[PDB]
Amino acid sequence: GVPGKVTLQKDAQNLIGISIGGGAQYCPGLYIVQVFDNTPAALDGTVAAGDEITGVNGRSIKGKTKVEVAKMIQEVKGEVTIHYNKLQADPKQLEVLFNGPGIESVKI
Repeated sequence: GVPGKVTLQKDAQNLIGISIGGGAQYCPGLYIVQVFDNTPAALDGTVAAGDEITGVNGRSIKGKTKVEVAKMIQEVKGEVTIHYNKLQADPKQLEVLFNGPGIESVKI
């Protein structure tokens, strides 16, 4: 329904296993587009496609572009904690609308 935190460790390839993004038009927010099955985020299973990424390691990401945020996460050595809003909307539709087209995302 609402926000939370989830701290995940990066795998051997420096990856949590999510693709953070959003569409082209102006949007105040970044969104988990896709979770990859063989990855720490998937094994943890707290987060889902649809959820909003609101912060990284106790630091809000509001204003930052998809790449800046990916950089921040790519740069954290070891464990990374991800601040999110688990959205209310039926999560299939949150995943369906985020399927495309013209959804730009960065994989981390």
